[PDB]
Amino acid sequence: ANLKSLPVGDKAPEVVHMVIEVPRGSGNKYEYDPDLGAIKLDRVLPGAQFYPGDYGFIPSTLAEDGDPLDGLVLSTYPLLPGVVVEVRVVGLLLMEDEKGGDAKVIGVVAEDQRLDHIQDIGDVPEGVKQEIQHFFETYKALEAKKGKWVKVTGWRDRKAALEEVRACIARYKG
Amino acid sequence: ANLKSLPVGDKAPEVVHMVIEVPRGSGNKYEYDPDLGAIKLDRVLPGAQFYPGDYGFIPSTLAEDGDPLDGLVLSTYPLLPGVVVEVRVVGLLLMEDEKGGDAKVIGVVAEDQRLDHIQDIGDVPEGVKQEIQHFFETYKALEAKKGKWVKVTGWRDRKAALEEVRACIARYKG
Amino acid sequence: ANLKSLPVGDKAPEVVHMVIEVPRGSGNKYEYDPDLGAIKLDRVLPGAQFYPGDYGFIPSTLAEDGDPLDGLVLSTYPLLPGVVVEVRVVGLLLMEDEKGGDAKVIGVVAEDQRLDHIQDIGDVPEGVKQEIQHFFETYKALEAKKGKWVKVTGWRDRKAALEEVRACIARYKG
Amino acid sequence: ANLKSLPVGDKAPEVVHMVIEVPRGSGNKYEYDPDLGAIKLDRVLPGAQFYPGDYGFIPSTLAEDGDPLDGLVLSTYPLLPGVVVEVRVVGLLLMEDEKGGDAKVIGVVAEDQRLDHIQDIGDVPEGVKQEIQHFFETYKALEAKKGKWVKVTGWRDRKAALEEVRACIARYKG
Amino acid sequence: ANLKSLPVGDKAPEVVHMVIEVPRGSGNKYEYDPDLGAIKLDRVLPGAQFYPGDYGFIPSTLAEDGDPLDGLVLSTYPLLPGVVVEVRVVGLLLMEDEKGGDAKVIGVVAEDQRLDHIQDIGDVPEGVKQEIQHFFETYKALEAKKGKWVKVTGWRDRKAALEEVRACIARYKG
Amino acid sequence: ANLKSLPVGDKAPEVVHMVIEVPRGSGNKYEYDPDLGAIKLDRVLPGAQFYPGDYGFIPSTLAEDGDPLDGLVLSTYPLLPGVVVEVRVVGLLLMEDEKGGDAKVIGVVAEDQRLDHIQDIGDVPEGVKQEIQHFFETYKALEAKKGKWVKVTGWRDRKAALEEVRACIARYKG
Repeated sequence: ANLKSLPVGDKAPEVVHMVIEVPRGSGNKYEYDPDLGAIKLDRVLPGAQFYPGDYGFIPSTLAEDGDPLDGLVLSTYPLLPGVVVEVRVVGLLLMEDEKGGDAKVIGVVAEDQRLDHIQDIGDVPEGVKQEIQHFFETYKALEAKKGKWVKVTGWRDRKAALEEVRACIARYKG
Repeated sequence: ANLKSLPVGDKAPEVVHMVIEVPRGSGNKYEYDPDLGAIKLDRVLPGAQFYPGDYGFIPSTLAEDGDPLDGLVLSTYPLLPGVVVEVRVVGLLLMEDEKGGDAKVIGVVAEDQRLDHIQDIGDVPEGVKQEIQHFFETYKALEAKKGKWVKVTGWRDRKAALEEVRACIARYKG
Repeated sequence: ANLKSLPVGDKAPEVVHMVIEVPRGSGNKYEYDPDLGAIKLDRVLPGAQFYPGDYGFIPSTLAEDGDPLDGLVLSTYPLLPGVVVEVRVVGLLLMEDEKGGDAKVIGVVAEDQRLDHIQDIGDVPEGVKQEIQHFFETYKALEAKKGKWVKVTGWRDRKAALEEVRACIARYKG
Repeated sequence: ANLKSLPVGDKAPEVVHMVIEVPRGSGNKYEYDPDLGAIKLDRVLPGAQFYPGDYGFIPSTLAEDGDPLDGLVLSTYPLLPGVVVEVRVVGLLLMEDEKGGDAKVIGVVAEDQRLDHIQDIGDVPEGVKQEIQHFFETYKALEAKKGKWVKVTGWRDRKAALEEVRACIARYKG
Repeated sequence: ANLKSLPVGDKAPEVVHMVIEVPRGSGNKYEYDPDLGAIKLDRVLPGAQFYPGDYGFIPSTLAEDGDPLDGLVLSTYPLLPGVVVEVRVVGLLLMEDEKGGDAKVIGVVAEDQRLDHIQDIGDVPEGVKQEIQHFFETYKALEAKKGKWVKVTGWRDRKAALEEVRACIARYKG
Repeated sequence: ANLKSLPVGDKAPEVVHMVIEVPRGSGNKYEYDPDLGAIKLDRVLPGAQFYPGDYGFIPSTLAEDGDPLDGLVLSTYPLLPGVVVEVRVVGLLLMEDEKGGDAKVIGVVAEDQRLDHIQDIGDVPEGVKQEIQHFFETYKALEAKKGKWVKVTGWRDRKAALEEVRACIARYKG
């Protein structure tokens, strides 16, 4: 259709719809292209790395950067590009990249009983939070000479995330 | 498009079109959502299980339960969500679930020479039929407290299946 | 949408858009069906084989055989059916099949730094070129009794490929 | 060598050596055979299931049943049959099987920072504990007619587990 | 230990021990090396192929070619190099290779209920037998210039296979 | 046996024996333990990374650090822990780690026709060399607080590597 304009979901902002672009464990950086109306390969990560969780965007949201709000989902099994999943929001990852400031939503697959226990950011084990941060700090390292860069600023809890979700939802309506 | 309304196929009812929702070997229960027009994750199975064959529905059919007729396909290699495959009908799996009675079609990938020998239900090895039944009898066991349940009634041959296919085809035209 | 009519790309003919039908390493021969508007399974290869690279077609091109121009991509990680990737053209594989003459484009994922060194056909290692040829010469061997056949004629360099790309692009406009 | 007689480890009983027999996610039930001195396939699970964690035994221990003490490990990535890993003991799974009473040790890979947070049984999410229990209650269901059976009695904490580890260690020395 | 001298098994010749060298689905041609006492990589198949079933040898047997008797096993899930599995003998594959005449045993994993129905060669579906034959006729095709070759002579039933098993068992005792 | 004392091979130093410890694509850092005589898990890498090639050691060699000479192999398909493979030496990776100076051998699977073209370090594509270096510079980043560190010094050609191989071979004899 036009995945970027799917409804954000009825349980929003606590539980939102997310379009998965990159499965967890993948080094193939895919993206949904509204113009082509299909998933395109943006690039293959240059280092021996993979996304630490499933990556996608929240449909019908607009970040301050003009794109929908992005997020990383903790899943039991990696998802596939282009599928829609209800995600429970538990936190934010703040970072500064080439382009500017940025905040990514941290969520868990809402319909997986194995994760019912992750309700706030303090619930994501720190071994996992360190893996995520280290990913974002090195994954664009081989693309420096291409002017890409990233710095991780810090983490925020479920209350802060919901406020950002709400604001990107409003902004999209505008 | 709208996968639920694709043509059932020219060789129907003997050979029908099927939209695959869940690959064999997957614990990610996906479903096609006509309203969203995309594959959505309905849920992750709570137990350490996986679909014993590829699961999907027959487009342009309507079961007595108001949904298209569902079915399980025996394949050499697991398929992917959202692909269309011609399936040869060889039997029925009768079951009673929370909601009510139900019959699933048992089929084989029509264009795979390794399976040309499976022509009727008596051709599906019983080690395989037991695996299928045991799947449907335990997979919703951890979702009891959520009011889900299932009981397997029995198996039917290719003649019975064709009659149900024909009837759900008619009913869809209505 | 209609993947066959997506734009061929701005960097064409040197760098073109390709719709992936079969991932590298797959024995599931998928194809995009414009009529159904979905990926369908054409068949499962009968032998214990898999595509030596990702297979798909160039959108908005028309070969002399009336279909878009087909091609094989060298990738670091197998792609998925239905995704669009920018491919750098480095050569041609000429062959004669049941139906007739045929030329397939040989390309590399354009946005993968691990492959930046493959710029012409002479850059594809010959151990790899032999694997490709042997694939096309035996993969339809079990489908002879079904009147399918193939013979590999030879390889052509990036200059020849570009000329064919350009010609199938023109022809599509017609 | 003789994996059953490897040292239990210096940090025992808190951290013990474990010989992995079945990787997590596997349906191939392997076992180490001291007599043959190799990993043998005991059987393929009859249902569409897989071990919910890596399964193996503690070397140089003897349970009341005459075999070494068995255990299930929570890992980030499945292990391989025959490798030795240091496992941190956090709990016990009590069960009754055909043969008799039984207690399995629940542990986590000791050298994986992503799991440093699992220190006692109350730390294993209950969605995970339910998956484990349901596995042991249904996995031998298709082997009933072969006189196999299992009932899960309950869970015990790290203090109880250590006591059993210590006792099977002593008993082995005997 | 010395896998080549493990016991052939108590249920021999009907059910024999087999040391798996190459998992089904693998292109890595491993072999057990008695001299090194370890699994070594003999070579990577040059074509885009994989073993159609798990390959290994029967311990304590000696073929007319001076090596133990080789065989191909039909399994539900690929096995791993160096594991021992009880295999039920159902047939023979006769072939002529560079070196000479040769007969491979065709078997099924004995302890997998999904295969209990394969009791003689006539039970291996012909789509499967064609895949096996085509494998052996093309897999050494890229190694011709290295003087390797193979021709498949025909298939034999469980009675013929047992006779060969018995004879290679006797011969080993010698 | 004792993998550390296997023969280095007859074609040494040009082609050497290597015991694989970590498959390419793995995050499970295994090691052969002579004392236990088995493969043990040393640790799970803390970041979302994997070895860029298969890692192991050359048997019957002794580096200046008292351990056998280590190396990274370029393979078509990842290998398994504990298998022996003949590796063709094409270069050296010099680095400084916590402990001290270090040089790793860079090799290719000798019996894989797809790699026959990699004969010297200048033949390893630079997209690949950058991936390797970036791996070694970040993989121990989350283990800093554990006093681990690494710096990559540079690369050396096949002539330099052979000299180091020869020297570690001599030293082992001592």
